[PDB]
Amino acid sequence: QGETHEFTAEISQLMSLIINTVYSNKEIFLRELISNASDALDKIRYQALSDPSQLESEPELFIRIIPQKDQKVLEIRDSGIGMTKADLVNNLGTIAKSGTKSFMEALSAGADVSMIGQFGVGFYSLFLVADHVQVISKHNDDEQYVWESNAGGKFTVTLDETNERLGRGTMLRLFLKEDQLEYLEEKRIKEVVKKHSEFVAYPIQLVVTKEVEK
Repeated sequence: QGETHEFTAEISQLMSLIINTVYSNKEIFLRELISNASDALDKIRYQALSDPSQLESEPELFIRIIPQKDQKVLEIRDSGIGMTKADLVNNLGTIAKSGTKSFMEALSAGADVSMIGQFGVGFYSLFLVADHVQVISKHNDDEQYVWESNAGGKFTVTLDETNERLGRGTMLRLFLKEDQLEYLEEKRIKEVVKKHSEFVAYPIQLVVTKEVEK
């Protein structure tokens, strides 16, 4: 049962600018997505200070980076607060009109793309390196859902009957552009994390797949 919705026009505008830009420091996407993961983790930690049972759906607080080399997919998972079905539609497809408009005006004046997070729309920096995204999310109030976008004017939201259970939190699945496959490599990911994400209150875990040889 796929629900199709329309992006706020300005968000569609910004996605087109980002997916097409030749900006040369694309690695900042990972900084922005780790920062958003950290924010989501802050929110569940805040709720858990009042009500520790909110953590029972996934007791550990983490950010986890999972390259899927054969799929040409980079996954970025957190155990933050998650998004309900109603959220995903709102947080990603509709709200942040203000930040997107302000950021585009800043771009026209000369702003560096790397300041995208100062406008609150750093999520959309993922289109620097990906041409398609799935956002899998699980909030304590709700079932697990998948939100999906190709940087065009529409997105879908579907009950998640095909991905691993998250317990609680959000996983972005970035379908990388053909010239951006360096962000599947352990050494490259580590470099970017260490350079840009030193001040993060949660462990940043890197999942690496190695052949056992003798």
